[PDB]
Amino acid sequence: TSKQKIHKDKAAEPSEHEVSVGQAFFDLENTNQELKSELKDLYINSATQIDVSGNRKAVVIHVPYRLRKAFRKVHVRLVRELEKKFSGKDVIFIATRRIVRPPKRGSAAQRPRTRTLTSVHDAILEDLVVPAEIVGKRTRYRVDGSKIMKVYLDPKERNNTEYKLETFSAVYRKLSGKDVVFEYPIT
RNA sequence: CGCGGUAAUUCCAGCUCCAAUAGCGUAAUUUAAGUUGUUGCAGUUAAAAAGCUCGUAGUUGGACUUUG
Ligand SMILES: [K+]
Ligand SMILES: [Mg+2]
Ligand SMILES: [Mg+2]
Ligand SMILES: [Mg+2]
Ligand SMILES: [Mg+2]
Ligand SMILES: [Mg+2]
Ligand SMILES: [Mg+2]
Ligand SMILES: [Mg+2]
Repeated sequence: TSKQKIHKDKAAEPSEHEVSVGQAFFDLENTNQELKSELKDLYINSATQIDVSGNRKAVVIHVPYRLRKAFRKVHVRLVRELEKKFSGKDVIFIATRRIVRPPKRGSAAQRPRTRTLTSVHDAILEDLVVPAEIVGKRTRYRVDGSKIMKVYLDPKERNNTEYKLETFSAVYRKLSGKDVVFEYPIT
């Protein structure tokens, strides 16, 4: 039944790491009374490790879009329970989204704006900094040719994200390929 | 543009000198003309903003969708 917590696209076989994440997810469903009720409906569809720095790993778990709103209500508590099981790792939930390529020249086919690459990358960035809310964005175009984005986070949720700023920057570059640094505006 | 009204560098002549030269002078059009201006002109007082507003055609129209 631990494989009923994973629905990989195309009914593909979960890898050796997804089963560990799924198996760890099943345990919290029954062991933790607080999360008993909520975790029943929730399920994931992928999971991967990303190296951050200093032999540190980050568990990036993708979630069905329809369930992206249910995880938020139990995001703060669930991450605490999964991080202890996955010692020395940070858990990040990102809803799955499709990126439809722009139509060719003179094509009648339409494309919803949410399926655009820019709209998806911005949406991934918002799901990456949960529970922190973005309050500003800056993009600096360096003379050499590279560009770096600076994201301002609400200082209210600073205790739950101050230690993850390195994981956010590393996780976002692999999913988007863009440099990002997070900062808290003075208040 | 001006010269000539009794001491004319300007007219009529001689001399001398100058330019082009087997050629040179005189009587539509291009250049000069950014004096027709697309490149590229003007409109306070020199020529030139309609007394004022609406308004169709015309002309002109913010940003955003695949990057790395
Ligand atoms: K010119
Ligand atoms: Mg005489
Ligand atoms: Mg003369
Ligand atoms: Mg004229
Ligand atoms: Mg003029
Ligand atoms: Mg007058
Ligand atoms: Mg006048
Ligand atoms: Mg436009």
